[PDB]
Amino acid sequence: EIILLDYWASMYGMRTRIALEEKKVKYEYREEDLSNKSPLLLQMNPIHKKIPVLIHEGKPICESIIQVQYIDELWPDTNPILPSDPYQRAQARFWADYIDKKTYVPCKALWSESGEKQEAAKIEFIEVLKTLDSELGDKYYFGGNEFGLVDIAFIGFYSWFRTYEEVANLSIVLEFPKLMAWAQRCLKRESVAKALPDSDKVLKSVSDHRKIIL
Amino acid sequence: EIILLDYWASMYGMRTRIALEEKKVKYEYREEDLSNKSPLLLQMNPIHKKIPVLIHEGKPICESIIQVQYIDELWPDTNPILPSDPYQRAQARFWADYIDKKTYVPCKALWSESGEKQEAAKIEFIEVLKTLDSELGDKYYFGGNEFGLVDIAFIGFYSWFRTYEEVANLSIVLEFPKLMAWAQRCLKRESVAKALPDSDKVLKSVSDHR
Ligand SMILES: N[C@@H](CCC(=O)N[C@@H](CS)C(=O)NCC(=O)O)C(=O)O
Ligand SMILES: N[C@@H](CCC(=O)N[C@@H](CS)C(=O)NCC(=O)O)C(=O)O
Ligand SMILES: [Mg+2]
Repeated sequence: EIILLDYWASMYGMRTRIALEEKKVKYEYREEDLSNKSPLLLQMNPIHKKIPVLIHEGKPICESIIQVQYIDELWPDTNPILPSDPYQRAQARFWADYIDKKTYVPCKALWSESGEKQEAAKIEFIEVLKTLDSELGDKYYFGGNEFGLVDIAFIGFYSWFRTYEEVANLSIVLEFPKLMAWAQRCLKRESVAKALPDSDKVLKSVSDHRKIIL
Repeated sequence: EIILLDYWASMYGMRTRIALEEKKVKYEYREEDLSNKSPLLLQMNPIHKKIPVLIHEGKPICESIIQVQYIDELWPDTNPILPSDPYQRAQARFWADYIDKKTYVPCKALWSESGEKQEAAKIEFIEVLKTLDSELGDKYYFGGNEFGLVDIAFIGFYSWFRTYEEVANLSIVLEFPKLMAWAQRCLKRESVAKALPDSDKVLKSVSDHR
């Protein structure tokens, strides 16, 4: 038995969705209302009270990148996610960590803030895009020739690019064509296609929030 | 060849020192002046420009918990650090992540700030202590019956406890005896004994800065 507590537009939740589908395991997806969190969510992640929460045979695993590695280590022979080489594996972990650290606050402020905080966030996220663009280089994936951990770690953000462009006056699509091509590559995988919500859906939800709350 | 670029009182660098010694590998330690970073440091960690940086056969590995896992995966049979069970491994990673996330800002502010910011930091770090104390519970180690990843992730902070008590007016030693006993346990390992600097030395270094 596998349960995933998640939020549809969560790029972190999307990672675990993708990892589960890469392994072709069946699981129960449960949508959480983050303004009205379930007893199960609070019981299973008392420390952070965040989604995604992966519940396997009744036991909780928290933090999306830790969940992906957990899923990979349980089913290593089906669509291996992490490299087998320790050095390459260390590098994949580094770049997933980089994404987590650099996007957590700015990407929240991109859609939830205006004024000075949003401005700061724009600068930081553009810096992330430039850095990831440089790291990707001319490879098909962050993982080189094949879809890997860092691809999983960032692809969910693609579903937000249009939102960031519209609500934060960013230019992403025309400025980072290698990243757009990479995203198009990843989207051909059924795991990714299933996990990522429609970009217009995200945009509509975020603009609604900004109208009503701001 | 293994080079470690580090700063002696860095609790993060201490993790990698410990992991290397757990595996009994020889390596070159290089002390970095963090106010005057070496060209090697800037070349090898251009993204964060932080220590510890582990350089193996000329190739850099950054972030201490990632370095520890790298070292564990290179030499898995000598004093294994991470659990072999995937779920237990996930939990070890979770608690090392918890420590990284909750200590990064407060522990810097404990000695570098005053007023409202230091007060906030004290509140946050005591919460970390209480949470880890609860997680440790009655086990000998965070890793259970044996020294493991989370023990490595936190043990370096012990060498700063006296500093926090003195410069932030915190009470740690008298308030968290299970954590004190745990640290005594860890200190019996040669890796930990080598890595952790004297508590008064750390305090002196911070007092100069303040
Ligand atoms: N580091 C976490 C971040 C997860 C996260 O931020 N989840 C958000 C949804 S996108 C959340 O649950 N927020 C709930 C809250 O903070 O109240 C991970 O990688 O899983
Ligand atoms: N997340 C990093 C943190 C390492 C870190 O913060 N290192 C400090 C020394 S304790 C540093 O290099 N500071 C550089 C500076 O102050 O510019 C890790 O775990 O290795
Ligand atoms: Mg062990």
